[PDB]
Amino acid sequence: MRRIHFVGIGGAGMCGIAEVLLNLGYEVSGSDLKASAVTERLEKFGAQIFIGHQAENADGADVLVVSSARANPEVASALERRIPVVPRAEMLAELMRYRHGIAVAGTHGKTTTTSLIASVFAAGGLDPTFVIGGRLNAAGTNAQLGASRYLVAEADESDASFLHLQPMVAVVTNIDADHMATYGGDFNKLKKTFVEFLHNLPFYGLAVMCVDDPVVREILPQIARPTVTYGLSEDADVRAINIRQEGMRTWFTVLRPEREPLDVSVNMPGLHNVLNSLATIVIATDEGISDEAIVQGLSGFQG
Amino acid sequence: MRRIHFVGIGGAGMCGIAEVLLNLGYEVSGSDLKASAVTERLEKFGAQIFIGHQAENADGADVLVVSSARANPEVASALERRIPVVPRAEMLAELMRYRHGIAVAGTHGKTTTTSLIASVFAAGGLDPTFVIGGRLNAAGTNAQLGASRYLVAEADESDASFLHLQPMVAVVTNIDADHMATYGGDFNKLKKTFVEFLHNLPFYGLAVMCVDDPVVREILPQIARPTVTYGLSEDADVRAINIRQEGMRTWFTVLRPEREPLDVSVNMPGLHNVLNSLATIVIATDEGISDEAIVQGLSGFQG
Amino acid sequence: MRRIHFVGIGGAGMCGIAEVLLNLGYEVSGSDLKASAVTERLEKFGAQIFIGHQAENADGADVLVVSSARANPEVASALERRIPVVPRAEMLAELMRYRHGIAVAGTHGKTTTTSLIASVFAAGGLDPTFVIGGRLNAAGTNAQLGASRYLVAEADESDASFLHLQPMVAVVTNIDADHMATYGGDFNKLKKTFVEFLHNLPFYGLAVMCVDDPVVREILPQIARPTVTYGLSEDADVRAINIRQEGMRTWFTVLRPEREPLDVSVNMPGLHNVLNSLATIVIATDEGISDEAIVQGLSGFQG
Amino acid sequence: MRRIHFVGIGGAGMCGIAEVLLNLGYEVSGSDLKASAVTERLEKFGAQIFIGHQAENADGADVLVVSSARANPEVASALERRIPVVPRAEMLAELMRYRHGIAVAGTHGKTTTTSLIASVFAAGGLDPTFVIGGRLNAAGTNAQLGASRYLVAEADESDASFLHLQPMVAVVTNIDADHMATYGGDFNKLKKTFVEFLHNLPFYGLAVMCVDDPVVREILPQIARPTVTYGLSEDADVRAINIRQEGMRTWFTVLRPEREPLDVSVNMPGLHNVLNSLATIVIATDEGISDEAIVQGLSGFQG
Ligand SMILES: Cn1nc(Nc2nc(N[C@@H](COC(=O)NCCN)c3ccccc3)nc3[nH]ncc23)cc1C(C)(C)C
Ligand SMILES: Cn1nc(Nc2nc(N[C@@H](COC(=O)NCCN)c3ccccc3)nc3[nH]ncc23)cc1C(C)(C)C
Ligand SMILES: Cn1nc(Nc2nc(N[C@@H](COC(=O)NCCN)c3ccccc3)nc3[nH]ncc23)cc1C(C)(C)C
Ligand SMILES: Cn1nc(Nc2nc(N[C@@H](COC(=O)NCCN)c3ccccc3)nc3[nH]ncc23)cc1C(C)(C)C
Repeated sequence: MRRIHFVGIGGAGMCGIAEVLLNLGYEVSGSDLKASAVTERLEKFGAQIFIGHQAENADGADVLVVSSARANPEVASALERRIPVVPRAEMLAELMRYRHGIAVAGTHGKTTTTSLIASVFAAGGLDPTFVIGGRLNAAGTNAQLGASRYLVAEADESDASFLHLQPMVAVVTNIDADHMATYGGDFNKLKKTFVEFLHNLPFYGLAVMCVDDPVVREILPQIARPTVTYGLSEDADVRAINIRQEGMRTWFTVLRPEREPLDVSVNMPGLHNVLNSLATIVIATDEGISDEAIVQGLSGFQG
Repeated sequence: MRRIHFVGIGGAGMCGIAEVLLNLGYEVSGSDLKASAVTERLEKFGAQIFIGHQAENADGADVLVVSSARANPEVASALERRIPVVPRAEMLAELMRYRHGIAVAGTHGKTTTTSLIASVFAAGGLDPTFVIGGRLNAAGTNAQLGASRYLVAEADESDASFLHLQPMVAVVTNIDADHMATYGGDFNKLKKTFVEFLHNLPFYGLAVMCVDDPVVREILPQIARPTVTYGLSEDADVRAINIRQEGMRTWFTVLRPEREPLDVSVNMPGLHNVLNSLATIVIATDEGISDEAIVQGLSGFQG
Repeated sequence: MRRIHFVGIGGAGMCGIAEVLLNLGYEVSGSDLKASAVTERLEKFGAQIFIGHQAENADGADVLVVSSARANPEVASALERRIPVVPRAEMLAELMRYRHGIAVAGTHGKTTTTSLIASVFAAGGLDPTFVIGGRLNAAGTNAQLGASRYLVAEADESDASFLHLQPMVAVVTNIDADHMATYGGDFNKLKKTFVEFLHNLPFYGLAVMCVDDPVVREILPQIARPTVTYGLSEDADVRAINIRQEGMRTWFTVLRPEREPLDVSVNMPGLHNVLNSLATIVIATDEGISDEAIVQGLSGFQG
Repeated sequence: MRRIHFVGIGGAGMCGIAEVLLNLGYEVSGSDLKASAVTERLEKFGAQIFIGHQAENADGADVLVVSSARANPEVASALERRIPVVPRAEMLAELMRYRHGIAVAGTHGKTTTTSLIASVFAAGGLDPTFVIGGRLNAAGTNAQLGASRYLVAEADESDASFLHLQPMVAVVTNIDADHMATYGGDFNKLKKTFVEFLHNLPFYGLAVMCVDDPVVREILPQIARPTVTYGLSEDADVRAINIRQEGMRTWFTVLRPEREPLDVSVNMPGLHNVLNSLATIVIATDEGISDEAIVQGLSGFQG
């Protein structure tokens, strides 16, 4: 397959995916009801844009991507012609197969942790593409989305594509019951899904686990993958101690195996943001990012 | 992770995996009770071999691989130091991430279809590594296992690693009830697992589906991946007609989209071996392999 | 080789090379007489910085890079231990082996053509790294130098590394006599060097030749590589017609094989800048860049 | 460029090159006066074969390869259409760009040293493709030529493509005056060409230098590339001592930096074959090949 066709390519969750696929070297086409600066930018980058929906817009497409949600003549034409029609969320999840993917999973804290990771990686000069709220970003980037080696993405356990993400590194911030309905209303089935998620890591991958959560601590011995734990717990690999405040800024000292203690600060209050920073610190440490870029990335994040 | 340690590296299912990891560039060590030509070959290829089991043999290992079978001192030492221990079957499934993987799934016909695929690819000069019965082979190869771009492997729905295979192409020969116990004794759960398996294909991947099976035909509209169907069914993409016998040899004409009809023969009787050949023909055609190599591989496979 | 050591890493021509090697994944160290924001940025990205020159700074280095120009104790230590010491210009030329290299050669017009190419590639979202005056740039980049797939570099026939560049695409704007002394004061030897330079392209490479120059036209039949010619000559593949001025802006229509005529403008006068733009248009066209990015890149270049 | 057309593809020096290009994924066509088993094998592997020479055989070709030397209508058609026509030897030299290239240079000993290297790499399971006498081989291979990661080739200083080889590792066995005519009949110009040859290595490359030759010893300080020296000289990095005979077999002890002494034997007499063996040992050691494979590769080479 070489040509991907987006139905509604100007949508806020669609244009970013099309831009990465252009960056990856694919032929990209898309239709929309109105030309916009979004479709003009995509066209400048090589996308073929159709205004209006008609069956012929899907001619030649190898796969269709359709908006979160079917009588549409492009879709109907693709089905009758046995062209696969994939939902937006699946194509988004698939982008991780082309990059060094960092999946930020857990029921709470994904958005902040993803942003903190992006901020530290940016401070180290790596310009990562990142996914928050289903939207691809690259902060102040001067390039097509997806240009960086790194893709940092929220992994939502309620998303149909959860068990199809192929990350190199995965965080589990915590395991709550918000999305029990996704798994038959059974919290134990939800827990097993996190184990299966972590087993999509390759044996050389890394699982970053918050052991302050008793549910994470419970599934920890089932993860037959390399693991680094973090939290305030005395037995966490990467720990925060001596937590203090100076204004709206929280300071703490981070302990890491075989490293000197490092003082960091973060511009947001609450232990949950200390934990989000610890997760970030584990990932940046494992990736080899300097202490200065870590301090700069955490300290400069607004919110 | 860089050093993989095999406990019982001389085993028939272990030595092949160790050889591929050596071919992939990893540090490989392994212990065994007896030195043999198998451990000498692994040592010639760069493995570090220990005879006898003692805890120190696992020093420095980043991951342990243990036989489909825990009091062992190397295992106990690895657990105490939080080194992941993965079963033989899981490391085997993981090899597909490094290669152009062809997963031959289905309840019946996996062994023959894999062998025919290997035989056709071999005839085209591609020397594939292939997995039948959990043993890695490359036929008459003059090289380390895994040297080819291609890895062709049986994908068994009863294997715990089934949903962790990451193939480029997947066959489903048929869906039977043999392994219902793996899925709570529920055939409908078993069917859903084949759908989830096919969704591990990337959007550019290929699903090769035998539509003569009513169960395969049922799940076909759920496969949101590129698909080629085969069988004797009049509506299959790739079909066999004019089936005849001349000795113990079965002849038939294969019809393929946008190709002229091609006469082939196979040295085994029964419509099930026609179907095994059709699956092979679909995969070889999609890979660009010549008619000559297809004819030669199929006719030259003994049994 | 894994550790590269720069003697005088803070210099304006050294820091850029060190940053790209960091981006490529190498261990990079460097010494300098004074810490500066340049060395602090390099340290943030993973460089090990030494202040002051002492023999031990070179310990562990696999290669040393020294500034354009031996009594230095780091150099002397490396020579005594048979570590290679490569000049800045050679390490710079070597960066092209890791990227899609575009070598802008010719006696005149290298700086402007390199800048125009970078500007058009930037407009297409490709954020190229480019080398003008021996200095690596990525204009308004949010990343380490070298992050882009593309490296656009002046290729100076007076540089000792000229015949060691390994580009994917090479321009020859013109062949003048400025640097005859490099070649024994013999213009015919200088012409032969341009032929040998173009033969460092791979057979899949591209030579972009300005046939308005009679010297380029002379060596053209000797280039056994894919070639696209440009200029005002009636027989050029890519030509400029209908040249006009409106202010300090020059307008013209570009003819390209199998394309519709395209109107462009450039914010600098003179036929030499029409030619610089034609070279840029040939490279952008062959790389697949849209007409809109070409028009925007050329029109937005100040000077 | 994607389609390469061979004029005389069945010739002994052409078919091997076409097979590697097929293995690399290119479209390959070729013409010849007679069908043979050689053209049938190429056709089985995906080559398009034309019988007879007519201009139309060159249609669609991006480059033509012609045997070791124009009235041919395919050549004339290509020249008239500005399709590059490259000689067999230049395309052969270019294959090294796709592989881990080992260039065996020096006036004497190239054929034996190449065969010994290939023999040792084969014993280590690497099935290398190698070039002796302008012919591509892979010994008893079950695969297309070029399938291995490694390409081992004689580098002849009289070959027009000498300074266009892009090896990762280069041997210089000795520098004699046989080919002074290639270099204006000036031995000093010949010496300088070997220096330029070694500078085509990248800074991470390796030069393997026989310092028993005083000419090699003379140019050694000009090689600003990683270097390992070998020979009987007391100051060589890798040395042979205790040379003895047992039958028609020559035994000696090889000393290597930071390794225990290793006894090896070879089936051919003369110090020149000790030197050919030392060169092989340097390359195999640097590539990480086990002592067992070295001993087996050297001991099993017939002659
Ligand atoms: C923006 N933001 N960022 C967060 N980040 C994390 N929050 C949690 N935990 C939550 C409590 O949630 C559980 O403990 N629920 C599972 C019980 N099995 C929490 C709340 C307060 C203090 C400490 C912990 N742990 C984490 N570890 N690493 C990262 C991380 C949390 C939030 C909001 C709740 C404000 C949305
Ligand atoms: C060695 N070998 N190779 C085989 N190959 C295939 N056998 C089947 N089918 C089985 C019947 O099994 C079902 O149909 N069961 C599922 C019902 N939902 C079958 C049996 C006889 C004739 C036709 C089909 N279909 C296929 N398609 N492509 C490949 C393939 C089969 C076997 C043995 C049974 C001898 C072990
Ligand atoms: C900034 N800038 N940019 C330039 N760009 C190019 N200038 C030339 N030619 C030079 C004349 O130089 C020769 O023709 N000398 C070789 C004779 N064998 C030229 C001068 C005036 C008008 C037209 C051509 N041709 C080219 N082709 N593509 C690009 C290109 C030139 C210059 C300066 C001279 C102002 C430094
Ligand atoms: C098959 N075969 N294999 C060979 N291998 C090597 N032969 C040489 N040397 C040649 C003498 O040649 C010079 O010394 N000429 C340069 C003077 N500046 C030589 C001859 C006899 C004993 C020792 C050295 N040195 C080497 N180093 N590594 C490899 C290597 C040589 C030969 C034949 C001559 C029989 C063709």
